[PDB]
Amino acid sequence: GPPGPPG
Amino acid sequence: PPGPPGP
Amino acid sequence: PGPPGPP
Amino acid sequence: PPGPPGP
Amino acid sequence: GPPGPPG
Amino acid sequence: PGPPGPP
Repeated sequence: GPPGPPG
Repeated sequence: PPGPPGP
Repeated sequence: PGPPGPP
Repeated sequence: PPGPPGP
Repeated sequence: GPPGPPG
Repeated sequence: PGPPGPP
């Protein structure tokens, strides 16, 4: 899947 | 699925 | 799953 | 998430 | 995530 | 988490 959101 | 939030 | 997001 | 407040 | 606020 | 803010 795509990268996760910024922290 | 999308990856997890960053740190 | 995708990779973690950025900091 | 955003980082913590500075010192 | 982005930097935190000034202290 | 992001890094700490500045002093």
